[PDB]
Amino acid sequence: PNYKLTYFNMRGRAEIIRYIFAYLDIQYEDHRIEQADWPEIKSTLPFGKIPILEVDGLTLHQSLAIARYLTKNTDLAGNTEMEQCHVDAIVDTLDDFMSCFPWAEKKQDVKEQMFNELLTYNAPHLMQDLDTYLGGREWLIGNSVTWADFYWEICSTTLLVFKPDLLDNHPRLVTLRKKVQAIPAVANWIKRRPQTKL
Amino acid sequence: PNYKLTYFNMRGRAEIIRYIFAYLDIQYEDHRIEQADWPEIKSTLPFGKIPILEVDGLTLHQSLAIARYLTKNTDLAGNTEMEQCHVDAIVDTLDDFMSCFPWAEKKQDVKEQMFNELLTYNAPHLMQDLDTYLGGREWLIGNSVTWADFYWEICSTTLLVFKPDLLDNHPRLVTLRKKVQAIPAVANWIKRRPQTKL
Ligand SMILES: N[C@@H](CCC(=O)N[C@@H](CS)C(=O)NCC(=O)O)C(=O)O
Ligand SMILES: N[C@@H](CCC(=O)N[C@@H](CS)C(=O)NCC(=O)O)C(=O)O
Ligand SMILES: O=[N+]([O-])c1ccc(-c2cc[nH]n2)cc1
Repeated sequence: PNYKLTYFNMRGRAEIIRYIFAYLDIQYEDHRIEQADWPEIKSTLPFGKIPILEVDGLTLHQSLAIARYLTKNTDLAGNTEMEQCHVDAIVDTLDDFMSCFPWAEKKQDVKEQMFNELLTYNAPHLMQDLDTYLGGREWLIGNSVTWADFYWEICSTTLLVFKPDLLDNHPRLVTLRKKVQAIPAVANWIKRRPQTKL
Repeated sequence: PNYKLTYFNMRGRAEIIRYIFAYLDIQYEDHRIEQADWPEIKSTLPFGKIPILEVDGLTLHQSLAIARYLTKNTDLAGNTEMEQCHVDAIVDTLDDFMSCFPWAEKKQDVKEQMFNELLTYNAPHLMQDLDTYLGGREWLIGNSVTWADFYWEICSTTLLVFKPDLLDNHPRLVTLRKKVQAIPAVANWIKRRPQTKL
């Protein structure tokens, strides 16, 4: 199929889709827009938000809805309906936390203060929950990589930009990040992707 | 399997799971806890949030992850891979909006203000988006009911508690709620369920 991904020049909410395409060896057009192109694109969209994915001309929206759709019938989704449930739940837990951050806050001091509170209290709590959920296992769910591990690596990459020592007491979570990054298709993608802060 | 759902005594985030059990005619224990006993149960949970669904000796978490699991390979899932994506995307759009509400805000004045703002300034646009998206179809996705229709009915019910006039300019959206409420299994549940505000 002919896939076209639209988002800003940023990892952000589209990166999970980008990892999935890379891993599954699926070709797509990685369309990145500048704000000036947005108002016009936005007006054409039923829900006015990005990312969107156009599949043979038909437009899909909601990044995680799209990610799940792409992993359909692949090992990345989870090996059973039960494992798929754990995969979806871990993804949701991570998304719930990332949504706490005031990404669009215009008062720089308020943004800094909120980021700091979230990274001092909430983040370490979640890291301990994640660390114990993973235990000494290889991947978050089951015995092979799933898009939940991808989402962990992606979310943590963003959190580390703001609190570099966040995983300093969580070597098992660091090890999970390294295992995802070392998957050849992922390693390749990380090397060639546009470099952006977020 | 033996199902035990744990949540507060309210529709809230567990209601979608309750409609799914009803529709699929699956018996389950509808466990509802009092606030005072929550801190104790929270301490034993891998991620400290509810609802949770215990299936056999397994605990599951994240309401939508559970809803997705229970509807997989049932007539409540989309009819094609792409329809499944649209089902997930409409649910996520509704969820994104409902999760913006500060349900756990202890400062009453701050809470009411945020509620009023979201209901007055944001809710009408979501209604516009959903109305346009539905167009003239019978259901949100495809030619038959999906759990996205259930979620729409559930979310709108709560929104109408706070803003009764929300659907005055959207008869097609009122018609959809009525269609969902007309489904025998759903009608039966709406009639017999504990009648709570939220
Ligand atoms: N949960 C949705 C969120 C969509 C969303 O909030 N997108 C943002 C960009 S990260 C957006 O388009 N907001 C700016 C705007 O629409 O004007 C998803 O993952 O796709
Ligand atoms: N995204 C999660 C949200 C779960 C959630 O935030 N539940 C609330 C109750 S509505 C909760 O457990 N909060 C009480 C607490 O965290 O102490 C889901 O859909 O299940
Ligand atoms: O009254 N509540 O406490 C409450 C909490 C959450 C929701 C919710 C979140 C996403 N969908 N529905 C609805 C009601």
